[PDB]
Amino acid sequence: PCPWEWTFFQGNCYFMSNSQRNWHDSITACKEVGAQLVVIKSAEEQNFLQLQSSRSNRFTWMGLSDLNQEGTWQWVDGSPLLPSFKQYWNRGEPNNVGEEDCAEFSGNGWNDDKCNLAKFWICKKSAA
Amino acid sequence: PCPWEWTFFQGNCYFMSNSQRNWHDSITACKEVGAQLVVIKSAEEQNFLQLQSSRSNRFTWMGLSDLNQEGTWQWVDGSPLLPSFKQYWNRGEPNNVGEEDCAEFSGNGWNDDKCNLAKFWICKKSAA
Amino acid sequence: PCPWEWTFFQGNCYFMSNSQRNWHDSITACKEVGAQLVVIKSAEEQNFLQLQSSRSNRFTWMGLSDLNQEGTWQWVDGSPLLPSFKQYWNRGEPNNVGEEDCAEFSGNGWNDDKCNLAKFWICKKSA
Amino acid sequence: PCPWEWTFFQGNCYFMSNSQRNWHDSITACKEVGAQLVVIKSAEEQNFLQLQSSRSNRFTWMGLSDLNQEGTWQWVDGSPLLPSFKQYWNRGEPNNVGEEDCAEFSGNGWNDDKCNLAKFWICKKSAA
Amino acid sequence: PCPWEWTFFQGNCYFMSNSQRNWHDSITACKEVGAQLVVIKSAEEQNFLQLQSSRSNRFTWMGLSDLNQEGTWQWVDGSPLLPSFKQYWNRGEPNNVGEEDCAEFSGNGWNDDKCNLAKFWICKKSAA
Amino acid sequence: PCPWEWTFFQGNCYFMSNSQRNWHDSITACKEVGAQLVVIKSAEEQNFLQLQSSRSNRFTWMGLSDLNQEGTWQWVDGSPLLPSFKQYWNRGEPNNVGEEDCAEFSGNGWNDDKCNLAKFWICKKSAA
Amino acid sequence: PCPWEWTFFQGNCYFMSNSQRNWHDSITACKEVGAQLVVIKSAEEQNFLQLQSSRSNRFTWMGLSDLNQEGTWQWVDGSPLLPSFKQYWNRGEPNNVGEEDCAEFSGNGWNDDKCNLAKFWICKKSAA
Amino acid sequence: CHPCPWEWTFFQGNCYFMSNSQRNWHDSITACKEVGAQLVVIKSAEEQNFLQLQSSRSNRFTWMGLSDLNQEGTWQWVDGSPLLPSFKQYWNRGEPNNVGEEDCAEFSGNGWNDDKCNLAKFWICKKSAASC
Amino acid sequence: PCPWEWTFFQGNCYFMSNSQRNWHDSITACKEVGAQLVVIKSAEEQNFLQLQSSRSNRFTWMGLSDLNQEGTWQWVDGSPLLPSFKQYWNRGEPNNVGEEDCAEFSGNGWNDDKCNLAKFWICKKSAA
Amino acid sequence: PCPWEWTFFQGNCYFMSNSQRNWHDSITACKEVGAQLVVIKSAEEQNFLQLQSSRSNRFTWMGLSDLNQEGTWQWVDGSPLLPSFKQYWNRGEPNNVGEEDCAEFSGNGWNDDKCNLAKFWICKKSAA
Ligand SMILES: CC(=O)N[C@H]1[C@H](O[C@@H]2[C@@H](OC[C@H]3O[C@H](O)[C@@H](O)[C@@H](O[C@H]4O[C@H](CO)[C@@H](O)[C@H](O)[C@@H]4O[C@@H]4O[C@H](CO)[C@@H](O)[C@H](O)[C@H]4NC(C)=O)[C@@H]3O)O[C@H](CO)[C@@H](O)[C@@H]2O)O[C@H](CO)[C@@H](O)[C@@H]1O
Ligand SMILES: CC(=O)N[C@H]1[C@H](O[C@@H]2[C@@H](OC[C@H]3O[C@H](O)[C@@H](O)[C@@H](O[C@H]4O[C@H](CO)[C@@H](O)[C@H](O)[C@@H]4O[C@@H]4O[C@H](CO)[C@@H](O)[C@H](O)[C@H]4NC(C)=O)[C@@H]3O)O[C@H](CO)[C@@H](O)[C@@H]2O)O[C@H](CO)[C@@H](O)[C@@H]1O
Ligand SMILES: CC(=O)N[C@H]1[C@H](O[C@@H]2[C@@H](OC[C@H]3O[C@H](O)[C@@H](O)[C@@H](O[C@H]4O[C@H](CO)[C@@H](O)[C@H](O)[C@@H]4O[C@@H]4O[C@H](CO)[C@@H](O)[C@H](O)[C@H]4NC(C)=O)[C@@H]3O)O[C@H](CO)[C@@H](O)[C@@H]2O)O[C@H](CO)[C@@H](O)[C@@H]1O
Ligand SMILES: CC(=O)N[C@H]1[C@H](O[C@@H]2[C@@H](OC[C@H]3O[C@H](O)[C@@H](O)[C@@H](O[C@H]4O[C@H](CO)[C@@H](O)[C@H](O)[C@@H]4O[C@@H]4O[C@H](CO)[C@@H](O)[C@H](O)[C@H]4NC(C)=O)[C@@H]3O)O[C@H](CO)[C@@H](O)[C@@H]2O)O[C@H](CO)[C@@H](O)[C@@H]1O
Ligand SMILES: CC(=O)N[C@H]1[C@H](O[C@@H]2[C@@H](OC[C@H]3O[C@H](O)[C@@H](O)[C@@H](O[C@H]4O[C@H](CO)[C@@H](O)[C@H](O)[C@@H]4O[C@@H]4O[C@H](CO)[C@@H](O)[C@H](O)[C@H]4NC(C)=O)[C@@H]3O)O[C@H](CO)[C@@H](O)[C@@H]2O)O[C@H](CO)[C@@H](O)[C@@H]1O
Ligand SMILES: [Ca+2]
Ligand SMILES: [Ca+2]
Ligand SMILES: [Ca+2]
Ligand SMILES: [Ca+2]
Ligand SMILES: [Ca+2]
Ligand SMILES: [Ca+2]
Ligand SMILES: [Ca+2]
Ligand SMILES: [Ca+2]
Ligand SMILES: [Ca+2]
Ligand SMILES: [Ca+2]
Ligand SMILES: [Ca+2]
Ligand SMILES: [Ca+2]
Ligand SMILES: [Ca+2]
Ligand SMILES: [Ca+2]
Ligand SMILES: [Ca+2]
Ligand SMILES: [Ca+2]
Ligand SMILES: [Ca+2]
Ligand SMILES: [Ca+2]
Ligand SMILES: [Ca+2]
Ligand SMILES: [Ca+2]
Ligand SMILES: [Ca+2]
Ligand SMILES: [Ca+2]
Ligand SMILES: [Ca+2]
Ligand SMILES: [Ca+2]
Ligand SMILES: [Ca+2]
Ligand SMILES: [Ca+2]
Ligand SMILES: [Ca+2]
Ligand SMILES: [Ca+2]
Ligand SMILES: [Ca+2]
Ligand SMILES: [Ca+2]
Repeated sequence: PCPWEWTFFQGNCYFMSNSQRNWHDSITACKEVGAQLVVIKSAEEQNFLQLQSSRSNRFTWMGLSDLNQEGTWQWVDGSPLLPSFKQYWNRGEPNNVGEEDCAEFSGNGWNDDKCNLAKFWICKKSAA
Repeated sequence: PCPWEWTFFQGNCYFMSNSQRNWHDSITACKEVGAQLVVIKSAEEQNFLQLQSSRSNRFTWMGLSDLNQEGTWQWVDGSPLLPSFKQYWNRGEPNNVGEEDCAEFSGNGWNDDKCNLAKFWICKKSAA
Repeated sequence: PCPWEWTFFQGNCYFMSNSQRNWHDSITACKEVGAQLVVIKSAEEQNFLQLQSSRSNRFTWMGLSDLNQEGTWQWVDGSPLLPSFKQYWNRGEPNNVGEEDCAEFSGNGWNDDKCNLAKFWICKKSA
Repeated sequence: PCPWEWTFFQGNCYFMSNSQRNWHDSITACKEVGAQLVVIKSAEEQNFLQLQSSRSNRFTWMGLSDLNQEGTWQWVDGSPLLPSFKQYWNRGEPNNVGEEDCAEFSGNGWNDDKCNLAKFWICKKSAA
Repeated sequence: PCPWEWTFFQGNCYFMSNSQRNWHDSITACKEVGAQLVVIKSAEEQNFLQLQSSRSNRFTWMGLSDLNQEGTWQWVDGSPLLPSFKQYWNRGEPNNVGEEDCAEFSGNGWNDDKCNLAKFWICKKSAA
Repeated sequence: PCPWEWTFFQGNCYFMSNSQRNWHDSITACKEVGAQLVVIKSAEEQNFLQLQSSRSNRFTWMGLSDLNQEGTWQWVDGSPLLPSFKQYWNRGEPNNVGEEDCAEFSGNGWNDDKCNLAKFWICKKSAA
Repeated sequence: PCPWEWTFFQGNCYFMSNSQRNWHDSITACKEVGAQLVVIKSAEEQNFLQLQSSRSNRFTWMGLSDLNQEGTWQWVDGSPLLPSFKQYWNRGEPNNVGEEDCAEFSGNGWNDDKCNLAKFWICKKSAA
Repeated sequence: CHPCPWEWTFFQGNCYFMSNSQRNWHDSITACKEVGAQLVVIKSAEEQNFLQLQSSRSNRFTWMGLSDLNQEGTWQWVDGSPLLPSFKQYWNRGEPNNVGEEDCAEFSGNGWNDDKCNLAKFWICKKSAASC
Repeated sequence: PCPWEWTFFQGNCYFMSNSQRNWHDSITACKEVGAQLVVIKSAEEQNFLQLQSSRSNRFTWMGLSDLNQEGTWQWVDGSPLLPSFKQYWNRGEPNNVGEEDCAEFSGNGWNDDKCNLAKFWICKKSAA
Repeated sequence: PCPWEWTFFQGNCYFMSNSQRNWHDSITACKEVGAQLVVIKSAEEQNFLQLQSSRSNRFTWMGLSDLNQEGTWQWVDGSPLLPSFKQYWNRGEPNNVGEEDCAEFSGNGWNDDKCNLAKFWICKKSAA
C-alpha cells in the first residue's frame, strides 16, 4: 500500500520529513522517490495535512508558490490556486514580506515565506 | 550511503520515526527494514542522538531496557549498559515509578518509562 | 543553468576561487555576484565539496564560524550547525588554538583556523 | 649620562614607568621624551630588562607586537623578532587567546596580551 | 601642569621613585630637581598617598622623622606632626624598635623604620 | 654495528618505524628488539632526529611525556626534561589542548598530542 | 548554628579549608561532613565568598566546572550557570588555556584553572 | 548591603526586574516608573547577552524600552538615545518587518522582534544598584 | 493593598517568583518580606494557584512537607493536611521516590519532590 | 585517627584556624573541642609548625606566654619554657615592646606580641 513508515490517506501516501530543506531542495527529494511536494486537492486532505503540522508544531512546505508570477499562486502540478482555498491562509497572508514566494503550513493555516529557508516538508504519491 | 532520508553518522544510518509505537512494536518496526532500535556504542553517538531528539521536541525510545532483570539495563543487541554511560540518566533516573522498564531520550539525558507507552523511536543500521 | 565556469551540483552552482582571501573578504566577494560563501545543507553536498577541496590539495574557507560566540558554530546565513555535521571536524577539531573562529576544508574533514588567513574559498548560489 | 632617575645599562638609558597605560599610549608617552618603547637587541639586555620586572612582579609592555600580521612578531623600530628570542616566551606563549597582539614581561619570560589593557612600560634611549 | 610622568593632585605634583634609597639620599634626590620628600597637609592627600603606595605594594619613605628628638616627629621642612595625623600610625606605631627614626607608608597606615634602609620615596612640588 | 636498515649516529642505532601506533604501544614495540622509544640526550642528536622527521614530514613519537604530572615533562628512561631543550617545542607548545600528554616530532620542532593517537615512532639502542 | 569554626552567612555555614586538594578530591572532602563544594546562588553570597578568598589571599575552588561540555559551566548540584553570573569571571576568563575545566576564586573575580591542581576549597551546607 | 531590592537581579552596577505580569508597551513603561526604574534600555553587548538569555530561558516574550513609534524605520530607546548600528545585528532574521504595523521591540528567542505595542507581554525594568 | 507586582486574591497578596531555589532557600525568601511560603486554606485558592503554575507550566514550591515526620504532611504554619485536600495529589503521589519530602505544583495537581531541588516559589500574606 | 580536616603529625592532630582571635579567646576556642593551644614538646614539632605559618604567611598564636611573670615564659599547660627552644625567637625577641606577653609564630621564628591582638592559632591533641 504505502512505503514503510509513510502515512495512508484517501488512496494516497504521505511522508512528513524529519529534515529541513529549502523549497526547491524539498522538490528534488520528493523527486528521488517518485513523489511530489504535496499538492492539496480537497478540503478533507487539507485538514489532515494541517493537522500533521499543527500537532507537532512544525513549519512545513507544500507544493504551492507564486515564483513564476508574483501574486499568482500555482501548485507544482501546474494547477492554479482555487478561490475556495483562500480561507486557508492565515490572517494577513499572503503578505509577501521581503518577497515570500512559497507556501508553508504555519499554525492553523498557511503563510508565504522565503523559498530559501529550510523547513520540514511533505511528499505525496499514489497508494499501491 | 543511506536509505533515502536517513541520517548518515559515523558509518551508520539513522532513522527518526514519524509515528509513535510502544517499545516492542518499535523493535519489530526497525526489523522490517533490517535495522535495530538504536543501540548506543560511543559517547559521540549519545551526544548526536540526544540532541536530535531534544531538537525535535519528541520523547524517543532507544534500544535499552531492564525488562529482563529489574535494575539491570541491557541493550537489545545483548550488550550490557557500561558504567561510562550511567552518567546519561537524567537526575533521579532511573526511578522505575509505576514500574518503568524501557528507556527513552528525555530532554538532556535518559529516562525510564512504561513500555506500553507509544513514543517516537529511532532505527539504526550500518551504511553501504 | 550555471554562470560561466561554475560547477553545477544538486540544484546549485559552486565557484572554486583561484585566489586566496581572508575569510571576511571571501564573503564580501560572493556578495559581489549574488552568491554566498558555501553553506553546507546536506551530507551529499559535504561529500562533494570535501572531495573538491581534497583533490585540489587546497585549504578552503566555508561559510561557517563561531566569531559571534566561541564554541557555537553558525553558518553565514544564520542557520546553526546540526548535531550530525559535527562528525565532519577533523580528529581533534575545533581546537581554537591561537584563536580560530573560521572553518575550512582540510584533508578529510573540517578545521577551525585564524580568520585573517588568506585561503581559497567556494561560493554557492541556486541554479 | 641618563635623565634624573632613569637607569643606565650598556650605553643606554631606561625608564620604568610607575603608571599603567595601554600599548599604543605607552608608545606615545615614550616619544614625548624622545625615547622608544623598549626594543631588545641582545640577550644581556633581555636578562637585565626581565629582571626589572621580576623584582617588582609588574606586567610590563615592551616594543613588540604582531598587530600588523598575526603570528608575525616585529619590534616597533620595524625589525623582525629573531628565532633566537623564541626562548624568552613563557611556556605556551604566544597564544593569541582572545586575540593578543602585544608582548609584555610576565614572570620569568614573555607573554602576549591585549594591547588595549593598561600595564607598566619601559622606555629606552641612548645615554649621553 | 605636572612634569612628564608625575601624578597630579590638588595643585601639586608627586613622583613615585622607581628606585630605593635611604632616607637622606632620598631627600637629596628630591632636591636635585628642586622638590621635597612628600609632606602631607590634608587628609585626602594622606588617603591619596596611602593608596598610591598600598597599590604599588611598596614601602615608601616620606619627609617625617624623629631624628632630632625621639618621640617628637617633625616634617623635613619644619612644620610639626599634628594630633589629627597621629591616627595614621598603624596599630602600635611608632615603636622605635631597633631605633627607627623615619616614617614610611606601610599597608594602610604609617610605620617608623631605620633611616639607613633603602626604600622607595615620593617627591612633591608646586604644580603649574 | 647497527641492525639492518637502522641509522647509526654517535654510537647509537636508530629505527624509524613503518607503522603507526599509540604512545604506549610504540614503547612496548621498541623493547621487543631491545631498544627504547628515543630519549634525546644532546643537541646534535635532536637535530639529527628532527631531520629524520622533517624529511618526509611525518609526525613521530619520542619517549617523552607529562602523563605522570601535568606540566612536568619526563623522558621514559626517567630523566627530566632539561630547560635547555625548551627551545625545541614548536611555538605555543606544549599547549595540552584537549589533554595532550605525549611528545612528537612535528615539522621543525616538538608538539604535545593525545597519547591514544597512532603515529610513527623511533627507537634507540647503542651500536655493536 | 554552625559546626565548630565554620562561618555563618545568610542561613548557611561555610568551611574554608586550610589544606589544598585537586578539584575532585575537594568535592569528596566536603561530602564527608554532609556538605558541598560551594555552589553560589546570590550576588550577596558571591560577594561574601569572593571577599573571604581575596582577603585570605588564597586561590580557592568553587563547585563549578565545564568538564562535561567545554564552554558550558555547571554547578556540582547539577544546576546551570545563570546568565547574570558571567559578570564574575575575571577579565579575559574563562580562557581554557592549557585546558582548564574548573572554577576558582581569583582576586576580584573567577578564573578557570586545571582541575588536577591542588588549591584551597570551600564547603557549604545549611545552618540550624 | 543589598545592591538590589528583594528578588531583583544584580548585573554590572544595575538591578533588573523580570515581571510576572503582562502589559502593553506603554503600561510597562509606567509600571517601571512606580519603583523608580525604566523599561530596560540596553547599553552594551554584554547587557544584551545577559537579557536575551534571561528572556529565552523563561520562555516568555518580553518588552524592552525600544520603539520606532515616533518615526517608522527609526528605532529609539525610551531614554532618548538612538539605536546604535552595532546593535542592529540583534534583530532576528528578517526583522524588523513591521507586519500589521509593529513599533515596539521584544526579546524573541535568539534575538529581537518588532511587535504591536498594544500586546500584553512580560517586561524588564532596570535601574542602578544601591549606594553600597 | 498589595506590594508592587504582587497578585491580590481575596484578602491575600501572592508573589510568583521568577527565580528558583531549594525549598528552604524559598522559605527564608518569603521571610525577608514578612511573607509566608504559601499555605493553602481553601479549594478556590487552590484552583487559583494551580492555575498560576498551570499556565506558565512551572514546577512551583508551596509551604507543605513531610520533613518532620515522613508520611505526615504538615504546612509550614503548622496546620495539618485536611483529608479534603488529598484530592489534589496527582495519581501515584506522594510516592516519596528517592525520599521526597517537599510539595510542589505539578501539571494539574501536586507531587512530592526533593527539597534540595531549585524550583519557582510563591509567597503569601494578608492584604493591608 | 584525626578529626575531619585536621593534620596528623607523630601521635597528635593539629588544627589551624581560619579565624583570628585574641590569645585568651584562642585558648577558650581550643578547649571547646577538648584541645589545647599548641604547646611544643619537641624540636621536630616546632620545625613542622613554623612551616605551617611560614607558607600561608599568617601570624599564629601558640600556647606560650610570660604574663604572670614578665620575662619568664611558660606554656599554657604549666610546663615552663625550656632553654633549647629559646633558639627559636627571631632576632631581638622577645623585646616586650609596649608590653607583649604572648608568643606567635612570625616569619621563620617566634615573636612576642600583645595578647589582645586577634591572630590565627593552632590547637593540639593526640590521635588514636
Ligand atoms: C525544559 C526542558 O528541558 N524540556 C525538554 C524536555 O525535557 C524533559 C521534560 O520533562 C517533562 C515531563 O515529561 C513527562 O511528563 C515525564 O517524562 C516527566 O517525568 C516524570 O514522569 C515520568 C512518567 O511520565 C517518569 O518516567 C519520570 O521518571 C518522571 O517521574 C517523576 O519524577 C519526580 C522527580 O523524581 C517524582 O517526584 C514524580 O513522582 C515522578 N512522576 C511520576 C509520574 O511518577 C517529565 O517531568 O522537562 C524536564 C524539565 O522540567 C526535563 O528534565 C525532561 O528531560 O524534553 C523534550 C524532549 O526531549 C525537549 O524537547 C524539551 O526541550
Ligand atoms: C595527509 C593528508 O591528508 N594531506 C592533505 C591535507 O590534510 C591535512 C594535513 O594537515 C597538515 C597541517 O596543515 C597545516 O599546517 C595545519 O592545518 C595543521 O593543523 C594544525 O595547525 C592548525 C593551525 O595552523 C590548527 O588549526 C590545527 O588544529 C592543527 O593544530 C594542532 O592541533 C593539534 C591537535 O591535534 C595540537 O596538538 C597542536 O598543538 C596544534 N598545533 C598548533 C600550531 O596549534 C595540519 O596538521 O595533514 C593532516 C595529517 O597529517 C590532515 O589531518 C589534515 O587534514 O589537507 C590538504 C588540503 O585539503 C591536502 O592537500 C592534503 O592532501
Ligand atoms: C596585608 C597588607 O596590608 N599588606 C600590605 C603591607 O602591609 C604591611 C605588612 O608588613 C609586614 C611586615 O613588613 C616588614 O617586614 C616590617 O614592616 C614588619 O614590621 C615589623 O618590623 C619593622 C622592622 O623592619 C618595624 O618597623 C615594625 O614596627 C614591626 O616591628 C615589630 O613590631 C611588633 C609590634 O606589634 C613587635 O611585636 C615586634 O617585636 C617587632 N619586630 C621587629 C622586626 O622589630 C611588618 O610586620 O603586613 C602587615 C600585616 O602582617 C601590615 O600590617 C603592614 O602594614 O604593606 C605594603 C606596603 O604598602 C602593601 O603594599 C601591602 O599590600
Ligand atoms: C593584585 C591582585 O589582584 N592580587 C590578588 C590575586 O589576583 C590574581 C593574581 O593572579 C596572578 C597569577 O596567578 C596565577 O599564576 C594564575 O592564576 C595567573 O593566571 C594566568 O594563568 C592561569 C593558569 O595558571 C590561567 O588560568 C589564567 O587565565 C591566566 O592565564 C593567562 O591569561 C593571559 C590573558 O589574560 C594570557 O595571555 C596568558 O597566556 C595566560 N597564561 C597562561 C600560562 O596560559 C595569574 O595571572 O594577580 C592578577 C593581577 O593582574 C589578578 O588579576 C588575579 O586575579 O589573587 C589572589 C588570590 O585570591 C589575591 O590574594 C591577591 O590579592
Ligand atoms: C524555537 C525557539 O527558538 N523557541 C524560542 C522562541 O523563539 C521564537 C519562536 O517564535 C514563534 C512565533 O511566535 C509568535 O507567534 C511570533 O513572534 C511569530 O513571529 C511572527 O509573527 C509576529 C507577530 O505575530 C511578527 O512580529 C514576526 O515578525 C513574525 O512574522 C512573520 O514573519 C514571517 C517572515 O519571517 C512572515 O512571512 C509572516 O507573514 C509573519 N507573520 C505574521 C503573523 O505577520 C513567531 O514566529 O520561534 C521562532 C522559530 O520558529 C523564533 O525565531 C522566535 O524567536 O522564543 C521564546 C521566547 O523568547 C523562547 O522561550 C523559545 O525557546
Ligand atoms: Ca515574488
Ligand atoms: Ca510572493
Ligand atoms: Ca508571509
Ligand atoms: Ca520491572
Ligand atoms: Ca525498571
Ligand atoms: Ca522514569
Ligand atoms: Ca573566538
Ligand atoms: Ca573559535
Ligand atoms: Ca584548528
Ligand atoms: Ca591579531
Ligand atoms: Ca596575536
Ligand atoms: Ca598569552
Ligand atoms: Ca632615635
Ligand atoms: Ca624613633
Ligand atoms: Ca616601627
Ligand atoms: Ca594531562
Ligand atoms: Ca599534557
Ligand atoms: Ca599541542
Ligand atoms: Ca575542556
Ligand atoms: Ca574549559
Ligand atoms: Ca583561565
Ligand atoms: Ca509605525
Ligand atoms: Ca515599525
Ligand atoms: Ca515583527
Ligand atoms: Ca522523608
Ligand atoms: Ca517524603
Ligand atoms: Ca513524587
Ligand atoms: Ca607584662
Ligand atoms: Ca612580656
Ligand atoms: Ca616583640
